[PDB]
Amino acid sequence: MSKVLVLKSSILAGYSQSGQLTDYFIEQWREKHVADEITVRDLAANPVPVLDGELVGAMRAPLTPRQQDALALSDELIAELKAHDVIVIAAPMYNFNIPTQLKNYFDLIARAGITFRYTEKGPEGLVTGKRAVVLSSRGGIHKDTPTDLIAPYLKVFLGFIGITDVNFVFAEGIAYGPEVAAKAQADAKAAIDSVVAA
Amino acid sequence: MSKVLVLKSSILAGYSQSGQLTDYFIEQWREKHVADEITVRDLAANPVPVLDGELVGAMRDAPLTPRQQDALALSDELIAELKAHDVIVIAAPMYNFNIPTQLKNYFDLIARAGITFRYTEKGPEGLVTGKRAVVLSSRGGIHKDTPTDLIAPYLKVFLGFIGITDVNFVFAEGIAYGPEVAAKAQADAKAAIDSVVAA
Ligand SMILES: Cc1cc2nc3c(=O)[nH]c(=O)nc-3n(C[C@H](O)[C@H](O)[C@H](O)COP(=O)(O)O)c2cc1C
Ligand SMILES: Cc1cc2nc3c(=O)[nH]c(=O)nc-3n(C[C@H](O)[C@H](O)[C@H](O)COP(=O)(O)O)c2cc1C
Repeated sequence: MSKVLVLKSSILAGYSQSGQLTDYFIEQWREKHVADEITVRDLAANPVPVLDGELVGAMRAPLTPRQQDALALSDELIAELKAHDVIVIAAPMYNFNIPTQLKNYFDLIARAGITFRYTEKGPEGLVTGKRAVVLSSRGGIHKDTPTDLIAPYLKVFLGFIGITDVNFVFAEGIAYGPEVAAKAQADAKAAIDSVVAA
Repeated sequence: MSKVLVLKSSILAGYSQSGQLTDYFIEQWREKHVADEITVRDLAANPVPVLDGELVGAMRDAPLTPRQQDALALSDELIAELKAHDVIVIAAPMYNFNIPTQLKNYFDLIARAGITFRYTEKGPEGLVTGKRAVVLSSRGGIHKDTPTDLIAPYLKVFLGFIGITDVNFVFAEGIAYGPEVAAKAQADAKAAIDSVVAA
């Protein structure tokens, strides 16, 4: 049995394209693995705080309740990530970057000695053995163009903490009409079917 | 006479590497252009809110909630400020392979359809024109021109979209390798800054 962790980050709630893709992933995964446990963390519904001077200080004198709470949340998020086998991440493109909702999550899980460390061989990620799937929706078409810096960035960040097995699924041209959008979702769903079947 | 807008984003206050670079930039600009006015907005000291579902609604009628009203007023303020200056200095250190969230929130409030960019018969076009931008980016490690630096290309893409195509990049890398290496990195960065100021 595998445990699947789904991280939603869209700020569009019910109208989220990436959220619709994560729902499809969950639907298909539950159908294939009826015993698998799925945990969903909606980073928009339940926001993670912005990494500021006070919080970064906490992650490395007495701590204020705010700092204590943020540290506890960081621990929770990290423990949750390490406890699951399949990590599904919704990462749509907002102003050429990922949603701040997801960025805040990354800023709290990237911690020296906890999710990565340095050895005789150099930097080594500590979140091992995971299978990750990135579901990224975009209004325009950026894949394989100089304007898509989020896919490369996600690969680098995830790799740094140890998640190197990352499948990227894209749904682009969403803002170019119901036809283009519909075909984008269909090809993304086909991509998800492949991941689920793998 | 030119008006310089300096955007600070480090969360390290007085220990900020990028902050120290922006201070040098300011010091040098004041030396070479004694009549220019400098405006500084510290995005850590005076934080911009996170773009959430409610706030994005504020930027496009349906009545706005009190929070959306404030967010819209802030967006207008930030945009008016950006358009009112000639030289835009942006501190953009690398935090977990991305820029600081403090700066990202600022970007999310200044990117507005019909105000900082629009669509014409020529396609998308930025509305923040005639600007000279200078990015000051410090890193603990060394990433320039490698696959681990996605911030430089991202900044060029974002700024260009709103119209700022004239962008100079200044890097200070290897800060995490000790005081000796950091000093040389700071020294080279200051030399690059001198050239931008003298241009
Ligand atoms: C605040 C905001 C900023 C956006 N910025 C961009 C952008 O820079 N480029 C692009 O192609 N689409 C952009 N979009 C369009 C979205 O990427 C597209 O609608 C995506 O499918 C939305 O996914 P969502 O439901 O998952 O979060 C933006 C949408 C919002 C709400
Ligand atoms: C939360 C946080 C994340 C960081 N992430 C990275 C990173 O991914 N790569 C790197 O080379 N340095 C990284 N650094 C090191 C900084 O880039 C370096 O110390 C920089 O000079 C800090 O500038 P600051 O005072 O200007 O904002 C990080 C520092 C902090 C506080």
